[PDB]
Amino acid sequence: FVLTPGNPRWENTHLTYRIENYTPDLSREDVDRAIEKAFQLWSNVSPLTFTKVSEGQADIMISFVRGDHRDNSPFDGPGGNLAHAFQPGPGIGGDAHFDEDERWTKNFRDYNLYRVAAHELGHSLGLSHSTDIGALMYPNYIYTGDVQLSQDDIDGIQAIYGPSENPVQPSGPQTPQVCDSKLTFDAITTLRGELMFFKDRFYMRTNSFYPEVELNFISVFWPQVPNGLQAAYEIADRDEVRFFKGNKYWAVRGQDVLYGYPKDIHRSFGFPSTVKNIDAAVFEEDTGKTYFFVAHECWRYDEYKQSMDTGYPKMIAEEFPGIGNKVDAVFQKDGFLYFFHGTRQYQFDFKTKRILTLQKANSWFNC
Amino acid sequence: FVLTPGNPRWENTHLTYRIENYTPDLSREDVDRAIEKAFQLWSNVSPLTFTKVSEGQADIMISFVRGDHRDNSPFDGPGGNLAHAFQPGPGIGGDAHFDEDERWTKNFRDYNLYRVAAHELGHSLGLSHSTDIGALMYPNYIYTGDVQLSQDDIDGIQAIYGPSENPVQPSGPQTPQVCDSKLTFDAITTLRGELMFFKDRFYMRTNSFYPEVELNFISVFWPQVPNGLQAAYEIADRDEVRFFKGNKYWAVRGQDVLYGYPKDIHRSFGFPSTVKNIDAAVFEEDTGKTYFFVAHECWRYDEYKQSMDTGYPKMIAEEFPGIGNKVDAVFQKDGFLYFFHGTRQYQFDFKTKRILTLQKANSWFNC
Ligand SMILES: CNC(=O)[C@H](Cc1ccc(OC)cc1)NC(=O)[C@@H](CC(=O)NO)CC(C)C
Ligand SMILES: CNC(=O)[C@H](Cc1ccc(OC)cc1)NC(=O)[C@@H](CC(=O)NO)CC(C)C
Ligand SMILES: [Ca+2]
Ligand SMILES: [Ca+2]
Ligand SMILES: [Ca+2]
Ligand SMILES: [Ca+2]
Ligand SMILES: [Ca+2]
Ligand SMILES: [Ca+2]
Ligand SMILES: [Ca+2]
Ligand SMILES: [Ca+2]
Ligand SMILES: [Zn+2]
Ligand SMILES: [Zn+2]
Ligand SMILES: [Zn+2]
Ligand SMILES: [Zn+2]
Repeated sequence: FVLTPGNPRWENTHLTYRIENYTPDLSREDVDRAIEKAFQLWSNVSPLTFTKVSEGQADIMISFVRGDHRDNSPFDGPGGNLAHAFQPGPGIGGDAHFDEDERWTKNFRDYNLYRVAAHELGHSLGLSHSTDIGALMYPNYIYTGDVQLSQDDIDGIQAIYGPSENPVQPSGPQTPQVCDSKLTFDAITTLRGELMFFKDRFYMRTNSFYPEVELNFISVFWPQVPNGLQAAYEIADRDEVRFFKGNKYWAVRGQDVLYGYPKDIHRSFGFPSTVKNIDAAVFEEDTGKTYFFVAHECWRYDEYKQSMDTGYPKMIAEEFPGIGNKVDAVFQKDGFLYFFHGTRQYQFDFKTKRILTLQKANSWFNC
Repeated sequence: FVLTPGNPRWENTHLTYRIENYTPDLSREDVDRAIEKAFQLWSNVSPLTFTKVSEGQADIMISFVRGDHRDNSPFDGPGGNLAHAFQPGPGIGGDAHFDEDERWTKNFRDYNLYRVAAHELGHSLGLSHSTDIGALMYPNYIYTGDVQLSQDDIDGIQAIYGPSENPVQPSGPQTPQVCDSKLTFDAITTLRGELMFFKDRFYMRTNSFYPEVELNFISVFWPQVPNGLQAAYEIADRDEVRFFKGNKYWAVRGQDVLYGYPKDIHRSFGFPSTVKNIDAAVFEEDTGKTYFFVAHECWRYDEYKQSMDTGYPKMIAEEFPGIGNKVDAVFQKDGFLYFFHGTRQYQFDFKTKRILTLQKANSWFNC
């Protein structure tokens, strides 16, 4: 997070605000909620309260404009520059203007008003752009399926107005820290010569030649793929990748999900009803079998046929010796299998059934 | 169109080019075609030829970069700034760099490489930003479902290199000219207190308080709605709008198309097989009937039931006296019906069945 230079903050924490004019793109009530919801998220985590008015001045005047509207910052027409706001102060301070040449929407479609309103307000309250890719106060429009504050937006505003507003103190999603040594993973698949590490809403891409990891949203990379992946594996020859969440899985062939693919793990793979979700999975390309890890059970699956090999709910402890009782994520690189659990990973030699080395979870991260 | 100051143009019309490096987002061949297709569209309409190479320099070096890459224009990470290029000249002249922090896609999804490559190249060849909303050389990313050159991009490049490359001289879509007095319409529906005029890929919005018309893409406004609409009408009480193309129609309730709606005019409305498409349509809210215009036949349709009123393929000439043999577009405002045909429109009094005044098609356009 970054606080605006000179530290402009509203001297009282309760403010008025007023929607001077409405966009013909949305009904009045729809424009009425994009705004209060935008205001709402800054309240939930600090002591700011807000009263909407319909006459006279208010601290935060909100207008839909376009082109030159006389404030030494004219808009640019359709796209590009969407909106802007002014830091705490009298007159124009706190004011937010949105570009009417934009199609203001109520869904994922280009230029969700709610998404833009939450950005501009953090300004109106004293905040500047965050370098955090997941923060709503990042500088560019990236819509992700909802509009929620990450931990960064929260620390920025509480750094000006202190905490509160849900005295069961609020927590917001923290964007993954690549070199933070307490970092653990949800899933990991090797993917066409690179490694795709998954965590919450984020993917950490690396390996093939990267001067550092690339952090960004799962949803900016792929269409259907959920957040909170549980396992993700790859089948190279079928130029294919699979993702798992709860009892469902999506298969993807380069850039998009295969025909009618969010499907069932129980129907497609043959799992007991007790199997409410999986923990990791790896296509062992030598033997042509995928291993699914469920708590402390390793299932082997004849990929080429769907033949769950003879019974197979086995003890990981007897199958893959020395790694433990559970797995976080696993992949196969250079022939080895990299088994993850917490912050430690084990280099396993599948052929001699013995751990060769123990390394950190972050070793591939150029840290 | 706008030509770059100092008029930088490549002194020979055949150029080499080379893709120094490829994006892991797309296979090599997919990155190979976004580029040649991008180059291709500038060829089709001028005398420029291009040879792709794989070693040594070339006039147009193309690289995927990110951040500071040392040219006094560093990228900004994910979103915002997507790419940039340099005018005709030695060394860096003609060179195009694309931001790798962008998810490079092969479809409508955010940041289609083909769409961006066509923009940057017009630069490499000597062009600057057009104020034409429909031009690929407009300054902001607006993807519309394809990547085609409008008439503006064409006139700009032929203004530097003269015509040719399909000696059946190419033509490209001209963006509607609001006040050009030779302008005619495809369809027109009044829409919640404003008027939506349709033409090709574009909508011209006006009326309720507008200090001029708003020109932009049909596809930036609505999801499913085709280009080349034939008729569009509204049913206010059902807060609903309908669009027509060939033998199909979409119904829309505020911002998106109703459930499973691209449907059949013959199935839904009861039209003879001879009815391959319609010309205009208007919900006459007084009588509760919609009139469909087909060549020189007016059909009346009991909207509240789907009862095509008794036979009804009638003579427009006897139904709506004095307007003619065909209609371009029609709507109902202030009780009157505004009948369009070419560049002239007729104010009709539905109750006295007589034209009150004749005006231009552009009269509502603040021209
Ligand atoms: C898809 N478009 C974008 O992502 C543009 C990129 C851009 C930024 C600035 C600009 O001219 C200064 C031109 C283009 N970003 C914006 O509109 C941001 C403007 C801003 O920071 N408001 O406080 C608002 C977003 C973050 C909600
Ligand atoms: C969704 N994003 C956008 O529309 C941004 C908006 C923007 C522009 C400039 C900028 O910093 C200068 C920051 C943001 N446009 C761009 O990337 C254009 C850059 C350009 O003109 N290349 O020749 C390329 C498009 C037209 C294909
Ligand atoms: Ca103010
Ligand atoms: Ca804009
Ligand atoms: Ca608008
Ligand atoms: Ca897991
Ligand atoms: Ca060059
Ligand atoms: Ca960028
Ligand atoms: Ca990329
Ligand atoms: Ca028509
Ligand atoms: Zn402004
Ligand atoms: Zn901003
Ligand atoms: Zn550059
Ligand atoms: Zn440009």
